[PDB]
Amino acid sequence: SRFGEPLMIELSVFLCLLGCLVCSLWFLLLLVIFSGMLITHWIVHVAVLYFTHGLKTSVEVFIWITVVLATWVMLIQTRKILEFVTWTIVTVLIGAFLWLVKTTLLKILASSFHLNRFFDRIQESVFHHSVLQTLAGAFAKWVVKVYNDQAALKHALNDNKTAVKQLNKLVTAILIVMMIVIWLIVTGIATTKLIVLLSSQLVVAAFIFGNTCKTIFEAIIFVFVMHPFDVGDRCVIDGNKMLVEEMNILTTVFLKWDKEKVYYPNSILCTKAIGNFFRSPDQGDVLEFSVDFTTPVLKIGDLKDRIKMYLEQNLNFWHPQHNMVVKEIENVNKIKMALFVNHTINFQDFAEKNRRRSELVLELKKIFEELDIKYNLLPQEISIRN
Ligand SMILES: CCCCCCCCCCCCCCCC(=O)O
Repeated sequence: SRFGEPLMIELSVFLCLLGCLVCSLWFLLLLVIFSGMLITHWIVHVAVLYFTHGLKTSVEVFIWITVVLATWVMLIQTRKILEFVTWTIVTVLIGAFLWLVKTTLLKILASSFHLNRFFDRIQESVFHHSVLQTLAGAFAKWVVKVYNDQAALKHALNDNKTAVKQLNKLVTAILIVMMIVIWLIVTGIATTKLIVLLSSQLVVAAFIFGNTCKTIFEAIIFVFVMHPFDVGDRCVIDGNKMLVEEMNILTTVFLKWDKEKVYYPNSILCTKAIGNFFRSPDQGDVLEFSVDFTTPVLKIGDLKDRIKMYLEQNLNFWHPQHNMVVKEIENVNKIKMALFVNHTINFQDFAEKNRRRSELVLELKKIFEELDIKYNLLPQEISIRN
């Protein structure tokens, strides 16, 4: 596991000049320009940071084609051949448009997923590594924590890139297919019988792949929009405290307290209430106990006072705020009580939580012995027959 483990190449400038040289008069000059008009788009782009760098090339294609179609329209059985060509160009532009849309949406999703959530953890990681580099020119525990946190960020970053690439493949594939169909029908190539068969194929597919498409969509919303947890977070699902090992579109992989690896479908996880200790504020806890009904109220008062002193001597573990609650009188034999305390940590480090609680439980033991707090069973009257 990742967590829990024990020459032509640069001839474009020249090519562009050669293309310009192609005409100096007349009507076909725009058509000729199209052959190397990409250079013009590149220059326009130069003339025109995450989105900018990632999208400029998609924009260039879109506008490039737009111009080619516009000049084509204004340029002019060759009669039917040209109708065909015109529509082919239109289809190509539609394709580029959709391409641009697709790219944009994935860039938004991919970026906002992390940029608006853990920017600050990245900066903390950089800081500590700068410090380690400087130092090189409980210390060891600190050093290990710094490396483990960096690894966690690397894993989150890689899983996001992977998930986005998977989305990219699904969308690209459907986009390509629909563009083929669009081309065939707008150009007039497909005939009536072909339209009928394509129509049927789509309808049938709509049923077959219906649940699949819905499931993927819901999984995307769960993972990227709701985002109840990240990689490495300790989460609670139906009472199971589990560490998130990996996130994917269809599944989330978790490690149980005993490090069993669990594959948990997102289509199910989407309907559950999910806890997240990593994202929690300092967490609290409870120690329940019972005392005899005859315990003097003064000993109850001494118990409260002794507990307060303990907690105040250990402020690295406990917040000063606590409550002692008397809850119930059972028969006239038992008083049920509970101690409510506040930890100075959240429970991402579960073992540390238990160690601190364990000491508090032993302190309670000690206080009861010193104050002579006891619990007795009710007496039983016996009658003897011979
Ligand atoms: C149902 C159509 C495909 C869905 C999109 C591609 C896969 C999305 C990611 C899900 C996890 C599959 C890849 C990891 C498999 C493994 O554990 O080796």
